[PDB]
Amino acid sequence: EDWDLVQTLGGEVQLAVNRVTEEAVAVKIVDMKNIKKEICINKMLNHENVVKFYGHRREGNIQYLFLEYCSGGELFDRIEPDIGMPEPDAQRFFHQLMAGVVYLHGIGITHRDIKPENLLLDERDNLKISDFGLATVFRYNNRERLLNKMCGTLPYVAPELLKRREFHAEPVDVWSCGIVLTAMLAGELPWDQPSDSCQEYSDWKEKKTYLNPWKKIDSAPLALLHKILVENPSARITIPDIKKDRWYNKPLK
Ligand SMILES: CCCC[C@H](Sc1nc2ccccc2c(=O)n1-c1cccc(Cl)c1)C(=O)N1CCC[C@]2(CCCNC2)C1
Repeated sequence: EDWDLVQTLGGEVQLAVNRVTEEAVAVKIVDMKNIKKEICINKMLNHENVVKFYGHRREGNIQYLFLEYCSGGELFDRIEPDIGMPEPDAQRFFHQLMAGVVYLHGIGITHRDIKPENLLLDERDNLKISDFGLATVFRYNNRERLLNKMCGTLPYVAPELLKRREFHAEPVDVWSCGIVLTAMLAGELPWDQPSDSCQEYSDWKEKKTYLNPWKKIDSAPLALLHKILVENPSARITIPDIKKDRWYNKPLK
């Protein structure tokens, strides 16, 4: 037995390999010099579309998180700039993304930073939601708490987060999944940020779909995107309804 730190995956994250079994695991080194909540949240998780948590180890000042190694890399690296990826592949990743998000929201957890860098792939190209450093509990004892903290990455963040003092957690993760779908299908992010001062975002609200990235997207998935990227979070489509959408259920090969 004994693990070797073979290389840098991305503190930092190193790839550890068992000297006997040759089994691998990602080790996240968190120089505490987030983390507490991240370990806590990780302990509650167990789902095939969420990066597995093996355990942790303080060992002084460097906190060590032991996480599932995803040999396929980041979804981010499967997206060709300006092109996207084949629709069938994007749909399968999107189905898997919704499976992971339904699970998280089911146990009252919001990820808050969904984007392709945080969606990793295993050996069989199964999507795994990664990094719970920004995650939080939005439901406890069956009572929902509204969020107010600015968390996320601008291009993927929901507009309410920039405009409202308080907002529901779930539609924010739905929105970020819609920007991920756009990136998969167009190899392009639609706007720097979702604010009226951003020309691209204003054009979308005025339905100028003849512009990029929308023009590269087929009408069926674009119809789903019209339901997800709705400014008013109360009017935005919910996950159960996304799962009933026409494109979501279209057979593709
Ligand atoms: C068409 C080729 C350009 C594609 C780039 S892709 C991109 N832009 C980013 C811009 C800001 C932050 C992160 C990214 C990023 O991760 N990607 C990125 C790169 C590769 C893969 C992935 Cl998933 C993301 C893009 O969408 N924009 C940069 C150029 C101008 C924008 C303005 C908004 C309207 N679309 C074009 C945004």
